[PDB]
Amino acid sequence: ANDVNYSFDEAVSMQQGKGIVQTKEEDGKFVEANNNEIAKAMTISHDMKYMDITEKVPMSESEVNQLLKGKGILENRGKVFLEAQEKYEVNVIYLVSHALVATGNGKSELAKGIKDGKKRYYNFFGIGAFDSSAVRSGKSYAEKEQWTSPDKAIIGGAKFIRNEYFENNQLNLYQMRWNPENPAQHQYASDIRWADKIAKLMDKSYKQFGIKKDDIRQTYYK
Ligand SMILES: CC(=O)N[C@@H]1[C@@H](O[C@H](C)C(=O)O)[C@H](O[C@@H]2O[C@H](CO)[C@@H](O)[C@H](O)[C@H]2NC(C)=O)[C@@H](CO)O[C@H]1O
Ligand SMILES: [Cl-]
Ligand SMILES: [Cl-]
Ligand SMILES: [Cl-]
Ligand SMILES: [Cl-]
Ligand SMILES: [Cl-]
Ligand SMILES: [Cl-]
Ligand SMILES: [Cl-]
Ligand SMILES: [Cl-]
Ligand SMILES: [Cl-]
Ligand SMILES: [Cl-]
Ligand SMILES: [Cl-]
Ligand SMILES: [Cl-]
Ligand SMILES: [Cl-]
Ligand SMILES: [Cl-]
Repeated sequence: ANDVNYSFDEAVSMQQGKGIVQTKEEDGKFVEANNNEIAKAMTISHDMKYMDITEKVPMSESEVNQLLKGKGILENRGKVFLEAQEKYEVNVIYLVSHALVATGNGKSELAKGIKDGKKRYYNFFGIGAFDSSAVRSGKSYAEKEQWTSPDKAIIGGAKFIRNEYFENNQLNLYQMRWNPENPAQHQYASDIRWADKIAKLMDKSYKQFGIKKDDIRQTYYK
């Protein structure tokens, strides 16, 4: 179980490698992050981003629906978020928080899906290519997996996170974002503050319901 493979400096050089997309929000839009910004963002500073999200939390449907109140297309879908938690062993507070970041609090125009013929495809976790061209050409994960409803996008997103990240030993946000076992490969997002945004919402929800934190991992680099 020895997944500590690289020094921090080695990992930084890899994250700064040729063509690797690393972005930051500036003047209201996303721009490429510079080398210093990338390095700063990946620095370990001790802690929601380091918490194991493969452990479930005791949240009832009513509690999850409280989190989802006023969240657009996600409102009143707490039953299904909990279906996903139990089927796939995925922390439901994490799952909600991720969906809220990825969909603009459930209110973005993209969160309402992409039409293709008689069907509409939904994607609430930023998974794969998700625009009209990718849906038309058929080179969209959401279309491939037939996420033809919001509920199917909630379940399927969870299934994807479990099967592709959690089963790959990327068990916390930091690992999902920066894959320290194999730096610069298989990273969930280009936004250098992706983990911080999800972690902030998670912490608020933990403190709202009095939830206890699961295991926090400290060490990633030689
Ligand atoms: C969840 C997702 O789709 N995230 C995008 C991410 O893809 C990850 C790795 C995934 O499919 O789970 C994507 O990362 C690149 O993906 C291409 C394959 O499409 C790879 O060839 C690259 O090596 C990946 N790069 C890294 C650094 O992992 C990124 C690209 O910016 O976008 C994420 O939204
Ligand atoms: Cl480059
Ligand atoms: Cl990339
Ligand atoms: Cl309930
Ligand atoms: Cl929008
Ligand atoms: Cl995302
Ligand atoms: Cl895709
Ligand atoms: Cl992609
Ligand atoms: Cl639905
Ligand atoms: Cl990759
Ligand atoms: Cl990997
Ligand atoms: Cl981070
Ligand atoms: Cl506090
Ligand atoms: Cl608890
Ligand atoms: Cl470390």
